Amino acid sequence: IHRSQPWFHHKISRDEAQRLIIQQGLVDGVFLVRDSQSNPKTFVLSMSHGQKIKHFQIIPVEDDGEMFHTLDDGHTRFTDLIQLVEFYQLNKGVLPCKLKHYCAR
Amino acid sequence: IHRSQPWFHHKISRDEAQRLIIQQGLVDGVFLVRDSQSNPKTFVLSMSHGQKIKHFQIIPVEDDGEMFHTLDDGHTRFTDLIQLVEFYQLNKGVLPCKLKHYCAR
Repeated sequence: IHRSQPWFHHKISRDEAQRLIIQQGLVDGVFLVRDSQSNPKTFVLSMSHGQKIKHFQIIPVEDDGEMFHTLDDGHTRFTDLIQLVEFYQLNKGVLPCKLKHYCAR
Repeated sequence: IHRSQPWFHHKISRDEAQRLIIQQGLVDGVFLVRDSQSNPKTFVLSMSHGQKIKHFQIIPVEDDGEMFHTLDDGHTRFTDLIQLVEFYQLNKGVLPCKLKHYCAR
């Protein structure tokens, strides 16, 4: 379902993701989400902050027969990537800063 | 937009909200959201926990020309009530427990 979102970049490499973020001038909050390069399939949040690029693995966690997505070891859970992104666009949580400007697909 | 959600009860009184929650057997997590009885219009989250009913005011807060909704003095912000509810259904935050079972409209 997240495949339709403008901030999701279907399977680009880490280097490619970094190139894009870097070419935005390393402004805090620039970001994008992409598919994991490793298997099983999880997801990765790539963003810039403090003139550096940070990657956060988005993993699936279970609880009472249900699976959720998280990037802070389950302390903050989400049903899908859309809910997770829109949450982090307004609240930084464990992130160095909020998700302010997504890279264009 | 939240007006369509099954957990939102358009303008019922506090007593009515408590009657409904109480008649569910005071199970932790039972809840509902309703319009504020006071003006200006804000919103109220009514839920049961520990055999008691708790009401949390959902207020609007501003930041950089934008308005958000919150129930913890802006520490956790949301664009609308739907995002706020779906977040609290999975994460308790400052609430005594998660929003588990909404009362039927």
